Amino acid sequence: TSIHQRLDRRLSGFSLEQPFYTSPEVYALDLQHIFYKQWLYAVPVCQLAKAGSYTTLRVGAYEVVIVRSRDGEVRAFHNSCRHRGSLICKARQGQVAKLVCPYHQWTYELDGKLIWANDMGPDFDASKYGLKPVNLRNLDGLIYICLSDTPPDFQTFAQLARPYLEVHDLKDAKVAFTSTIIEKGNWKLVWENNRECYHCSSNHPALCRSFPLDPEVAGVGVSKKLQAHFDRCEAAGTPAQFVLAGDGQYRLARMPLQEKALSYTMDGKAAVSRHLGRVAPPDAGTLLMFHYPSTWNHFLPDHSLTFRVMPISPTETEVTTTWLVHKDAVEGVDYDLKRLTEVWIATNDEDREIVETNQQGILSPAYVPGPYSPGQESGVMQFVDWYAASLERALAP
Amino acid sequence: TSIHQRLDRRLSGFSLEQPFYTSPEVYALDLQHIFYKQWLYAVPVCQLAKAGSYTTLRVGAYEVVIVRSRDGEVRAFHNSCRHRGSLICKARQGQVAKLVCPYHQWTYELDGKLIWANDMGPDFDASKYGLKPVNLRNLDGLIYICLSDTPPDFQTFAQLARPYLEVHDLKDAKVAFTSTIIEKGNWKLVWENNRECYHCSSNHPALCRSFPLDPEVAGVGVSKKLQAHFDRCEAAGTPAQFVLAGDGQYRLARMPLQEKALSYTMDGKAAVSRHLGRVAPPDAGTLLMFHYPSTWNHFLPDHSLTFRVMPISPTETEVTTTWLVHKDAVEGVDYDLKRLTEVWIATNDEDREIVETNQQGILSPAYVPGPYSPGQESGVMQFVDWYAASLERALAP
Amino acid sequence: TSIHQRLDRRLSGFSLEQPFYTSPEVYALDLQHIFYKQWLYAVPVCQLAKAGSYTTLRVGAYEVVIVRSRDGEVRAFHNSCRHRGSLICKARQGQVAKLVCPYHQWTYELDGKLIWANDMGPDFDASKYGLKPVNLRNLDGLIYICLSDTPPDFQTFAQLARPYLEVHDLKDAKVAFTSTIIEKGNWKLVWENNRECYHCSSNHPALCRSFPLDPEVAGVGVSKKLQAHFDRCEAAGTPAQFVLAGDGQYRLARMPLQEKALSYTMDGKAAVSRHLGRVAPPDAGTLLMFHYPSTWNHFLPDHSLTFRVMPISPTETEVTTTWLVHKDAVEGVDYDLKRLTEVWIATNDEDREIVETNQQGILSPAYVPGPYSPGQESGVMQFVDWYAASLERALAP
Ligand code: PRO
Ligand code: PRO
Ligand code: PRO
Ligand code: FES
Ligand code: FES
Ligand code: FES
Ligand SMILES: [Fe+3]
Ligand SMILES: [Fe+3]
Ligand SMILES: [Fe+3]
Repeated sequence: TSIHQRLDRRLSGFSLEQPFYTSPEVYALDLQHIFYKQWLYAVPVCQLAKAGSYTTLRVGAYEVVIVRSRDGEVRAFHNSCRHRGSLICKARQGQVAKLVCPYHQWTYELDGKLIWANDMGPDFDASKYGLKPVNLRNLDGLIYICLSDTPPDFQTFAQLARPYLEVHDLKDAKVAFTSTIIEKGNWKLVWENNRECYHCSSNHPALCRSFPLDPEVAGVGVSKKLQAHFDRCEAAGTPAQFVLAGDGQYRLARMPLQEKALSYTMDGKAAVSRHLGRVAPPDAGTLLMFHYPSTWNHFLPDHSLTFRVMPISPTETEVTTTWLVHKDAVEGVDYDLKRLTEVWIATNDEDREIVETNQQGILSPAYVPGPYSPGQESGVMQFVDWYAASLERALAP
Repeated sequence: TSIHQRLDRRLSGFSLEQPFYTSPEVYALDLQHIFYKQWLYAVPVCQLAKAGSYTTLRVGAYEVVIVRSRDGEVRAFHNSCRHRGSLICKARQGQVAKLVCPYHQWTYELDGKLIWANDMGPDFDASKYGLKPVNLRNLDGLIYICLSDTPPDFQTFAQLARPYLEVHDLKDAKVAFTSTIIEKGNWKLVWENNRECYHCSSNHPALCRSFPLDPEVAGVGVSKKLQAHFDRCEAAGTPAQFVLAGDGQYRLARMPLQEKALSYTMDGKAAVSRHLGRVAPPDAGTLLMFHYPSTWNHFLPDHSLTFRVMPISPTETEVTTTWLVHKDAVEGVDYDLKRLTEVWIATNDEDREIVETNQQGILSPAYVPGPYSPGQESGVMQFVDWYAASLERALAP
Repeated sequence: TSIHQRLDRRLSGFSLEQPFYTSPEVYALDLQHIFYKQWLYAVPVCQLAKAGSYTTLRVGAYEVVIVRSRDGEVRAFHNSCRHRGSLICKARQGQVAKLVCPYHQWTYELDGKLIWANDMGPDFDASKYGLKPVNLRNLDGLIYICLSDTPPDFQTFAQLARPYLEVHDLKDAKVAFTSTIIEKGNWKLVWENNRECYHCSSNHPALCRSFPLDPEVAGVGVSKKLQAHFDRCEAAGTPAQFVLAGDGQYRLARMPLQEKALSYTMDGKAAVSRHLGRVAPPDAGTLLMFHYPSTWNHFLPDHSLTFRVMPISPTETEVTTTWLVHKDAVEGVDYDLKRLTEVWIATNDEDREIVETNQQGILSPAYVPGPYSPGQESGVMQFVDWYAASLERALAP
């Protein structure tokens, strides 16, 4: 049975046939046609504070390095020396004056240009051997990248998102904490787990203290209560109302939290007393933003969290959660690290366990697609449709 | 060279060509056509003492859960939720009132029926989404399962075995100890090592204290001495005589132990003073039972041992040894754990080492089939014939 | 794209296209057509001091055992029992009277002949089941082996090398220390790193104390200074001048060390005060010898080092460094272990890091061949040409 036959018979209301989650062949397609073609969230721009600042990340097999150039611009490059291929930047992050390959010291300017290569002979044209660039966008303090030489349109999304994101002043953030975990499940299982709160009341004690179980929230017809919340927000100049991509790729919405909760904390109060951004009112709740296939996000009035999904192998996915707070917020004074992070560290561990347990069942040959819940899992259906549709376009001659 | 060509030129008196032991392609065939089609030993029924008792096990990629239902029946099921596939029972064993998937709490009755699924909408037919059953037989206190929807005939074997097994009262046993090890050799190498005692006098000091080296014993024309033993047994009402399957799949025989030995112990005396079953005479020796591809077994007058062979990968096999004793036998009083187990724990470690060393040599491209010993390894020849024959039937259009 | 197309478009002055370094398909070809067909360095003969001495090693999947026979001859054999395939010698090295398989004790004489096999029946012809021999050459105290039944010509190389090697009296050495490491890079990346000192001044602080950075040295038109050194050597009866194989497979040359340095030590003085061999003058420098695909070597006046390259997987290579000193040299008296070894232990660690970092960049799909330095990396070009040419001959119908 071919991939085309599997996609042809796929019905929208059901989880995917086994190979989509477990086969190396579908993983190769997901990499080639999804992760290698769409725009991807990489890191907050505040990680590249000073010029010479760099951060590295792997995308599938690609080795990418992101650096802040001399001119103040942020640029991305393939982290592979044009000489014999070596990684140039081995550390996760750092600062340098120049990009100097540790092998033979071919030296690049922070804009990728090869400015010195020892003893290469008279016929060497350095202009042909600068670092290969990687398409990059700055989404209001959040760095996105695209590995395709023919990137899809980012602008529609950026323009739609700017109003919602700019009120968080992400450019003025610092990273208060980063958590990187590996979940032993296909990247799609990670997203499907993320696009429903069908599993929340049983699996997320801490999260449920502040994050609503309403399917309307964590999922994908605006109710009265919700529109009322949108209104308080927007009356205060804080964009809030539902926005969904034409093609399902992204969604933004500022949702209310559980009664009285202001933030993702055990007591429900703000985690940080010096807010990141100018969100109003204090109880504006959480701006949810997703953008397939790479990222979901929770921007709160006091602090923000980005999540980055990166594929490791058919049955492994790296999830990186970044807590953003105001750059002048002081740990121990303006916030407490444990108190800031504990809820989502626990929620993440609980999701990992769940995803991995899901994956283990799926690996049984007895596993067959099952029906998603119309009322609790329409967001899951929504993601799978976007996924299949994307896969089909890419596979079309 | 195809599998059909390899099987076509195979001569019975020789070990198999390399790929049978080391290739992923033969492993896939062994799983599909052997482990997924034949009956397999799973666990003693005494592990499912109370209703709501369950135990889980993996067979190849299949995730199986075995549970004792409300009606006192023992049933097996695919351990994959009909919603989105998750394992329902994560622990190795436990008790529950209901099968409740930890993901979204789809809840099943202990007979597999879906009795509650949250918010699935009016068009949801729970009768279509009960757990998938797994064929199950109870062989006189030993649970066997078959992953095929068209199971082979178990009854011929069961009827032949009942007389030999029933005198052990396995229904009244408890598990005194379980040992699970992984041997780094193809599952067939584990069986070939098991079907001869050609290697015993050099590799098994402890075992050799009580278990005879006679090829007639551990192997596959009844001598005088042996028939005499069969006779003492059967004169005492204890079935003993050789039984071999028409097609070689199974064999039963109650063999004498080394002079004076009554059990698998360092001193040769009984391990347990409260016997499991009603075997007579005291020196009835050991009932050997094998059933390809899953199990060999030693039932003694005082206690019994089952062994379960499960494939992990082309070059890994899980062997699970279960010591059964009478349910009222008291550890520290009626038997001593170390004394009960030490012989076969050591024998198992020694076999693991041997199998792994065998496998390592076999992985050399220089390895070619070699001649089995007619007198010491006819049981090995017997197993390989059953194996090849099984493979050929399954491959026949 | 086929291997033939990749080889067809390959230009000599560039590093290889990705799959040569990372694909399982090229790894299978390298094993089949290179490592399994060419002569390979195994161990110094002094490791087989006494009769019954043996040493074992893996070559790709092949399991080889090398033993010193009763007649004083050194022979090699496939380390797989002719019965059911088991390794016969499990230890890395040892002594035995006979080769006795630990499984069923089939017993071989040290020349491979099967002299005893228990109970194999009247139709058993032991003459058909002796250990399979492995072609073996003794290169003046260095044991080489060839896994092909139709070995290439070793004699041209041996005759060319004898004059250079014999003055080191390798037959009179002992192993003072062995270091085995795994580098996470393709075996070709290990060689390319070895065939240039383009990376030396930045990566090898210790080595650079005594080993010259002149490309003429570590690389592949004899300058005045160098010929002068050749002359001092050969005037003293010590062969020194450049020898390169017709087909690029091997090279020998006795190069001068850094000003005043006599050996690979932190202080530059001799490591051992009792010299191995009769090299003269004291500052004769280092005899470099390479032989693709298995070995590079540094023979100094006081002691010698062999390096053995063996493939582990597409992206892993085992490098084994052996320090040879005179058999009567006494540790703690005639040399200090740390002082003898520290330079090349560090150099090796530094190379491992470099190779692994090279490999990591290469695994990016963005990696493309790049230009080798004509003046610093002609030795690299030389190795890659030998490699491609070898691969092409072997692939020719
Ligand atoms: O339970 C969680 O953690 C995520 C939040 C959005 C939907 N599910
Ligand atoms: O040696 C052993 O442990 C097994 C027992 C039956 C044949 N070989
Ligand atoms: O740097 C090193 O260690 C090796 C020596 C020969 C060429 N490169
Ligand atoms: S690989 Fe970067 S300088 Fe050689
Ligand atoms: S997977 Fe079992 S309830 Fe959703
Ligand atoms: S495998 Fe060597 S004696 Fe049986
Ligand atoms: Fe969750
Ligand atoms: Fe055994
Ligand atoms: Fe080096």
